[PDB]
Amino acid sequence: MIDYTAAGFTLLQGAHLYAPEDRGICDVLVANGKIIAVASNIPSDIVPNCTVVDLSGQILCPGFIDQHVHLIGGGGEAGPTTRTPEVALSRLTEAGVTSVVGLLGTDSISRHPESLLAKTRALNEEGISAWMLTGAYHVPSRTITGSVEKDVAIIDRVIGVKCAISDHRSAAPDVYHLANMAAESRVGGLLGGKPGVTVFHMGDSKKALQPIYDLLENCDVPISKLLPTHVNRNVPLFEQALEFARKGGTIDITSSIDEPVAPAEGIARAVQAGIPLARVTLSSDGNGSQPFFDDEGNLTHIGVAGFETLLETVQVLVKDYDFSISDALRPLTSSVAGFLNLTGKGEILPGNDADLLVMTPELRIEQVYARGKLMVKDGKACVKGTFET
Amino acid sequence: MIDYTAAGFTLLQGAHLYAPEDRGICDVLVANGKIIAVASNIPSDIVPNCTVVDLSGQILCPGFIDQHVHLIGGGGEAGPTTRTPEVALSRLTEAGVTSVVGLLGTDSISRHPESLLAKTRALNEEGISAWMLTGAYHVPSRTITGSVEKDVAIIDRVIGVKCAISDHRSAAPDVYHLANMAAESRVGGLLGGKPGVTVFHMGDSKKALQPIYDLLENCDVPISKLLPTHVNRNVPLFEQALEFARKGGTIDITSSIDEPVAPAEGIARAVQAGIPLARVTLSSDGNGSQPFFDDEGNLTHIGVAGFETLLETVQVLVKDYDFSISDALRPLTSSVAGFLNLTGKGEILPGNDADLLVMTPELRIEQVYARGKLMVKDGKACVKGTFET
Amino acid sequence: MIDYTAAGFTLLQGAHLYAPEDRGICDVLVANGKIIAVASNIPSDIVPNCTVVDLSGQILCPGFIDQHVHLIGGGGEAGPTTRTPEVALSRLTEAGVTSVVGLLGTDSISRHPESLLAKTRALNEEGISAWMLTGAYHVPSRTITGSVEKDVAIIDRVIGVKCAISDHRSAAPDVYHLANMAAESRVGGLLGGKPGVTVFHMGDSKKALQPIYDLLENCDVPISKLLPTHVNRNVPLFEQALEFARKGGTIDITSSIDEPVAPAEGIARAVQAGIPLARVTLSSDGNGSQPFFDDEGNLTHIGVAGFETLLETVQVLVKDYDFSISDALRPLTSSVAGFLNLTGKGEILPGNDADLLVMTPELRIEQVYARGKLMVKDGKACVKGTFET
Amino acid sequence: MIDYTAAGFTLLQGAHLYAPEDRGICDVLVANGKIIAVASNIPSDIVPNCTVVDLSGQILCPGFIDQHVHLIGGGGEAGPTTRTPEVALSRLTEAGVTSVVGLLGTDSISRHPESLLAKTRALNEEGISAWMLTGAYHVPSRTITGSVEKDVAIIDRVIGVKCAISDHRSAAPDVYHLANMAAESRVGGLLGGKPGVTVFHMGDSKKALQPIYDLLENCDVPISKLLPTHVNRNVPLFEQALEFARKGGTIDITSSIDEPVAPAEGIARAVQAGIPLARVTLSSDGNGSQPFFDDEGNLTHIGVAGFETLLETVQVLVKDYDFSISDALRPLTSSVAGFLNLTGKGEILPGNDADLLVMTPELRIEQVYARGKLMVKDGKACVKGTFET
Ligand SMILES: N[C@@H](CC(=O)O)C(=O)O
Ligand SMILES: N[C@@H](CC(=O)O)C(=O)O
Ligand SMILES: N[C@@H](CC(=O)O)C(=O)O
Ligand SMILES: N[C@@H](CC(=O)O)C(=O)O
Ligand SMILES: [Zn+2]
Ligand SMILES: [Zn+2]
Ligand SMILES: [Zn+2]
Ligand SMILES: [Zn+2]
Ligand SMILES: [Zn+2]
Ligand SMILES: [Zn+2]
Ligand SMILES: [Zn+2]
Ligand SMILES: [Zn+2]
Repeated sequence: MIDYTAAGFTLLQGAHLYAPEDRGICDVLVANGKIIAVASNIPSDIVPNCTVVDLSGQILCPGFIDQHVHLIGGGGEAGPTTRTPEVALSRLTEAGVTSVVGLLGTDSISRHPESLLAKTRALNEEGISAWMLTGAYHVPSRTITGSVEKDVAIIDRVIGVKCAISDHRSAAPDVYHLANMAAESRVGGLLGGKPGVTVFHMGDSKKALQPIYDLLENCDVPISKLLPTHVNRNVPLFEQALEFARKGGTIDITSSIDEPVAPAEGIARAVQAGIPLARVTLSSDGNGSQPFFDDEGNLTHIGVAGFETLLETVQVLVKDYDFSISDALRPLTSSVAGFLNLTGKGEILPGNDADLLVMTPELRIEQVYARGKLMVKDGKACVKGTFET
Repeated sequence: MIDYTAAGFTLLQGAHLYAPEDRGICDVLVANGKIIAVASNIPSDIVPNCTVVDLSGQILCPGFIDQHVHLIGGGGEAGPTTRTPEVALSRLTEAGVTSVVGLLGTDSISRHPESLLAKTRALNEEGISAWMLTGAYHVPSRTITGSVEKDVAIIDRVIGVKCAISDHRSAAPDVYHLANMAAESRVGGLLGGKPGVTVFHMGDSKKALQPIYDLLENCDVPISKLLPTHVNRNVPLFEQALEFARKGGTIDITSSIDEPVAPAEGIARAVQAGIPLARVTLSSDGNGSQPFFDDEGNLTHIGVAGFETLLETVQVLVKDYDFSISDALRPLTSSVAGFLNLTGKGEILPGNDADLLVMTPELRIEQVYARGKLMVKDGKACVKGTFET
Repeated sequence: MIDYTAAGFTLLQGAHLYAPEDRGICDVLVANGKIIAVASNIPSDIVPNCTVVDLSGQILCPGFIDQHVHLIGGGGEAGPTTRTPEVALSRLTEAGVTSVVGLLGTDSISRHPESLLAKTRALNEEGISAWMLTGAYHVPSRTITGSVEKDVAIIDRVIGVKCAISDHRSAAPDVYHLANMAAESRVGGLLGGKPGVTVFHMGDSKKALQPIYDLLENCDVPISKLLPTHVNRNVPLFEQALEFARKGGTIDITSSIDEPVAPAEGIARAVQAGIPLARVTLSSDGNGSQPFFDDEGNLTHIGVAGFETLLETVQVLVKDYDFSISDALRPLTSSVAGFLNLTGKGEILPGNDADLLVMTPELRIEQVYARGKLMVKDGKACVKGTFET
Repeated sequence: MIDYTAAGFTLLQGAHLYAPEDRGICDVLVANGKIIAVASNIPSDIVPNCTVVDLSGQILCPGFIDQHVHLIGGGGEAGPTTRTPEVALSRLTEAGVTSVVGLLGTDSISRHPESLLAKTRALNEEGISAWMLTGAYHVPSRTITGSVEKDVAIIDRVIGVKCAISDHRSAAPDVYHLANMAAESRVGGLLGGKPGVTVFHMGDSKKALQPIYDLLENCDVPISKLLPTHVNRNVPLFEQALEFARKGGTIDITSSIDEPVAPAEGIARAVQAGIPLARVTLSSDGNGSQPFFDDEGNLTHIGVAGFETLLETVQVLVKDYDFSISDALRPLTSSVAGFLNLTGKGEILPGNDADLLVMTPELRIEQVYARGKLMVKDGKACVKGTFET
């Protein structure tokens, strides 16, 4: 016998594949964590030491990419006890997440980019794929190297910058500050080969997207680099978002937000609005707090987001909204990889990474592969974080 | 015998001299790298140990001054592989260039002024004349001493500052920032005895020269110190440039730009426009990248500029545009030396530096003298950079 | 027809394999840039779309790891005209180099770690494997993030720090300074998963290795993290190096140094002195200058190192010294990978990266694979750096 | 009539020339500020538009290099009223000084290197040759760019660094501090093409040269880069200076110090001690104060140094000591140019700069040429600084 085990040959057989594109019943061959073949009827013997998997009667689709996650924990709006814990690997995989983008939020005093960066690396080490955004709510941005432009250019895992606008928790940034920060991210991205995006956490202020427009008049950053998130938090806001996307911008809907615009609802409206799913993304905001402010900007209620709403959103869309499974997945798969330029992610194509989900026809997660590795079986993590308990 | 070789007496005989002014058939005597005499019929014996050169049937003219060169290399817009290599001496001389001004571009993270400065000095050491601009696209400027005003005042080779406006790769500078930076360069120039110019890399933004005008309203810097470059990159832009020059400004046309306004074309239009050649300069942008952005600010194509377009431009002008050789040379000779106040350069006058070109009547380079030294013979570098291979 | 091309299946058939360990005539199967199987007689049909290569008659071995190259150039010891040029991809590959460690030297004023960092990524992007050392001759170290520890911990390509001792070009560091730096490097390595080494450039001072010894008594940094290079520069130095390795240290021999101790000669004595090859490495110092200094510390002669000395050394060892091919390889392969912990490098094993050299039985390089990609064919690069001409 | 005036042809006829080497009665031909020929009997008609000068009866020699002047003023040791005034051009020239090295002293609070730097350029601009030393008594050094190494490497006029030891006015530097600084200077010189020296101001402390020796053992800086000045300030000091030169060091004698060892007397003993004149220099310390301190370190008397002591010393040497004129000159010429590597200075050779002194046979200065320009006529300056009155 000759040993060919180093290749990790895996053949996933008989599933109804959504690439996301519906490819009907198709096969997928994997080696060294990469998809090396996609076709109907692949020879179970085509390669030595192959692990064959019968997925007949099952759905096969790309892993989710969650671009809004408080990896190291977040919160703190109601003081120190409200600091949320760090994210555990198993909570992501089990939710279908195989690629994630970490960021900071309100607190950047007890929360640091260097911490966020080490955690990002831990996750890659443990099997999934992770990147981060530098900055936080605070503007100017608190960086690792002292320059937003520098952080994006030279820190491998940094792909852009985060900020807070139209929020009672913002730093009251002016347009110069915003423009310069976005322009730096843009430039850093070209030098480092990163998307160089600027993510705007939106609050409830009446000004809504104004600041974005102003920015656009005060710089030459492409609209394709600006990403407003939580767009469903309020009506008027959601509405402007739709125009923004119509003008070519992309928009990020938060699945952990149920009122006033539900996630599935929002997506559907965007389409009806004539916006292409490619310019619509869905993110969780997992591990952040769900702070609720009153009339006088006083906190009242505070909770913590999880990742289940992701799948739930997809299910809904299909179930109650006439969406095709294909269509329903885009906002968590190719639209994201497409916006962030995540090479090798969000699509099942030869040459892409083996980040795959195995589900039941009714859309329930059964298996999860990360870079070709089995992470979840029977809806249960079989691979956990070094200290997961 | 007495040895008078230290003087390096050279007598260039019988050429049709363009000073650039047409001086018909005239002689040029050189000593210690300086032009010591210009007259018809100089006695081949007037001085001991004289090297006599018969240039009969040939054209003699001043060396080009290229004020836009990425000496240390540039690029990087499409990531690290796109970083261009440093400039080799021979590539300049062979192209007729004897004086050059180095600068930085988009990247000032992997690119540094101290590097640019050491390279500048190397070139002077090897025989040609070189200066640099401090700063880069980024505003505020990244300097050597920490102050634009300081760099221009105290670093001998620095003659001004560079910046990027109306470009999707700019740093989103505001007017205060621009004004202050130009005002600093202005002041530093008076203290250090430098032109103290401010060079503006122009992009494709609709705002075009606006920022310049605004600046002008927000400071008392003389229009003669502001230099917009790449003016031929787009029509509307080119058009505003013409008014700008009409208002007394000088403009820099980029020879490496063929569309939408060709170099020769631009020059011709400026004249027809009633602008004096003295306020029109031509620069190469050699060794920089030729990045091409799409609709959404996405790169598509990327190349690297060389120096041949310089001469080619001159040839064209004469050839296809009814320009006099004299006139055709100005934009690469006296207009430049005149704008930057390069003393001893751009004109063949007693007391000036022996920076001369020998060409065929059809305008082809045969010989090149830098500070009286033979650098190119028969269109071939006979003097190369320390590591040129 | 099913496409399986994504896999990059390549089978290297019937060469005499030195892993470096002599494996006699053995086959090598590659996929995705990985070595997936090594064994005698592999079925050319074992995998689809395979590219079969007949190496019968030839030698196959691991690609070289050169841990001492001035990637972006060096020199400057005699003025700006002496700054050497960056390294070209093809230069490396053609010399059998598939893995490299970039560093800085004397000049850390016109040279910057950020530049080095970028160049290193470009090389990875182009096809080979590259890392770097932070710091330079100067002590205290000039870093990217402002701290040696921080640089080693957080910048992905940084594996340790560089410095100079016992040289008329040193910073006159004291012991505290040395110790701290190495400590920092040590610790950053733990945090970042890097070797955390400290490389000492050795000069021609009489104090020789003292500083390393003192250091040892002034800190708890393992002797296994300390690397003295250019050991062959002088006799008395060479000799202490020997004892140093004897104490468990590892020494680095410079192949570009002929006198007094030539490379092959240095390795022979190591062995004679009873030193295990594992503790002996060979590196080029390619692209650095060859500055020769007088009695009064005055430069005289200055040259520029290449990579041919590496293969040359191997040849000589085998040819004039009676070293086994296997043993001759070690210092450029397993030994290096061994010291730097370059996982997946230095040996031909399943799971390892497909960095392979194909040579004639007379030790001539014919082909070169970097991460399984054909880089050199018939002793010539079919893969060039973006700007090679 | 052809104009050849640009050349500045001047022929110095029939003087007894000391290059300093006795060349007997020899002619000197100048052009462009350069010495183009030296020989007996040069044809007054050898070159056009020549200015012929009859030096028959006179002595011609090289202009003095004073490497120790407080160009911008000094003093301050007894309050602000004691700050001396800047140096006036004419003051220098009249004293035979054509080349100068400016520096700072005790006070580095009201005095700045930037000021010094500017003053140095003004002098070059006005007609002579000037350089400076960075630092001052204070250690660590107060620099322009923030680093000694950086200043020596990148500021064109900076040739090294200054400091003070064994003085009640010192900064109490320790050895590390000293060593580092000199190292820095050393290295910056290599990079910038400068001598890279370190000049030690000697005080009247009993420790005398110790610090220099310690230093020597704590670094690899060549003894040839270290200059102790004011050696004649005290006996015991003088005496170690002697051995110091004996070891290969070069010592600097202050002409403005009469007791205990007078200048001429210091030079005589050097020679007596068998020291080669090449290792002995003379400098004025012009414009510095003459602060006399008590027993309790209290100031008593305070005065201001001039430049007449230089010529005076020469005179005395010849006149009361039996030194050859030739030998008497050395310490102010070839020796200095020699130590500082002032190319084109200190000797009368073709190719050298035309910095010449014309004296009476009794050693009286009549004329002075700086870079071939007549600066002094009939012992008086016909060329004055911009603000002299
Ligand atoms: N509340 C979140 C911030 C956000 O969700 O925008 C946090 O943890 O900082
Ligand atoms: N693309 C150029 C910048 C410019 O040409 O404006 C560079 O090399 O940075
Ligand atoms: N001469 C080399 C230094 C060395 O080999 O460390 C350089 O480029 O700096
Ligand atoms: N007294 C002088 C100092 C010295 O001579 O070094 C001064 O002006 O500071
Ligand atoms: Zn938010
Ligand atoms: Zn959030
Ligand atoms: Zn530009
Ligand atoms: Zn440019
Ligand atoms: Zn070295
Ligand atoms: Zn080296
Ligand atoms: Zn002193
Ligand atoms: Zn003094």
